[PDB]
Amino acid sequence: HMSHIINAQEDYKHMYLSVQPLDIFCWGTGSMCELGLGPLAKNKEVKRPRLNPFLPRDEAKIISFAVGGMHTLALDEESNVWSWGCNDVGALGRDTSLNELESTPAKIPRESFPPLAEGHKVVQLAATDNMSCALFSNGEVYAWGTFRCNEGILGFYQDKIKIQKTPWKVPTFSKYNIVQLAPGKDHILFLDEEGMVFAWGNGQQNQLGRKVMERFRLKTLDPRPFGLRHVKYIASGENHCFALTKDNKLVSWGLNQFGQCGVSEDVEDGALVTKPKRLALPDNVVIRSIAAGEHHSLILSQDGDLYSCGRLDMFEVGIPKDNLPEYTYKDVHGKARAVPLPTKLNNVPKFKSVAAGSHHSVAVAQNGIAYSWGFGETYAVGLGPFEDDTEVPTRIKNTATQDHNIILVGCGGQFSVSGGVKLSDEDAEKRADEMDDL
Repeated sequence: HMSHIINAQEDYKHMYLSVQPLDIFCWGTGSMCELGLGPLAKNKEVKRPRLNPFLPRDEAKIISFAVGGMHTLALDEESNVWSWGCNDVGALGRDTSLNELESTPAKIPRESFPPLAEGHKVVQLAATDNMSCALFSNGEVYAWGTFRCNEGILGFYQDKIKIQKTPWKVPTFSKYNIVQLAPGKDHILFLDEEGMVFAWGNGQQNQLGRKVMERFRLKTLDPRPFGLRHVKYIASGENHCFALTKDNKLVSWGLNQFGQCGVSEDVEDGALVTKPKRLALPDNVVIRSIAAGEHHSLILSQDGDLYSCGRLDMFEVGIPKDNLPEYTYKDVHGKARAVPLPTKLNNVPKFKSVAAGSHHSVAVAQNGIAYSWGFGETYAVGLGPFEDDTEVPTRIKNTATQDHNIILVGCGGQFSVSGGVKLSDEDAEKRADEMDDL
């Protein structure tokens, strides 16, 4: 086909799939098996990017991954789905009955995904805190795990499934193919070919784009639109969300108590953005991608400039004190808590991709060097044996990755994951020489 189609799955592949198989690196805190570096106690806290030996580039051949709150999914060349992390509510989609099976990356049985036998492939993975999703090249969505809420388990699908332990076909909810996923903490967004957005999961923070009264929370626990149309790109923080329209207008909704939605100078406790609201951005800026955590958001332009907004308590926004703008929110005690409008970061390289976990972030410079900042106590920034928060984007330099071209990054609650390829000796020396001279 129809004339309503504005999106194709191909439009997103550069963001998600690497052409080359990747060395996978993991770091931060893995007390709940998040690091996927196996069962040993020494390997549940890792302060610098560590090459993951369970995902060797020449055999596992990982080409994509999606990092959730407490678990990760990865995709290989033959479209097998690998998982590791916390399986307490089925998120790994495989039998795991640190726990060795949970802390060791392994494949979900191929039979668990019927489209694979038909020659279809996964084009995107998505992981929330407690749920997992795979989008297939034929528009089908497989999902597993559950959604939690403030007080416990909400459920998985309507009042029919509480916890889904194996991949499960989500009943069709559009006349168009699904083209993109955006996972939050306990909700997930879907985008279809015509630009309609659907939301599924917990809704206590208005993340579903509609108010849901208590007694309808299970009756309506399935992907549903909410009047948001003409969208070409979706992204999600934990409890807030972003949509970019065909006409280059960026809107946000959901949790906004730190101004993470970037819509207003006014910062107020318990604030929720109910109807999607436009972010003001200079006319110059074309949006490439967005990453968001619990209380901050990161907006990357096509030119490589990064705009941040939201919380400042753990340096989430990565703006140094002596450059905080005049619209910085200060509380009654005079402490700067938030930067509620998107604010361009200065004195940084141009970035090509960005990822955000709960209170930390990792961005990749055009030259393939990763930069991190934010909350430091769990070492998710991978900057070594220092607990203090990192104020501005800071180069990750360690033996394991110093000569790698970093291609993909992702972040969870207390940890981060990257994928890269070794530079040739020639290219590695050239980049090293370039970086040393500045």
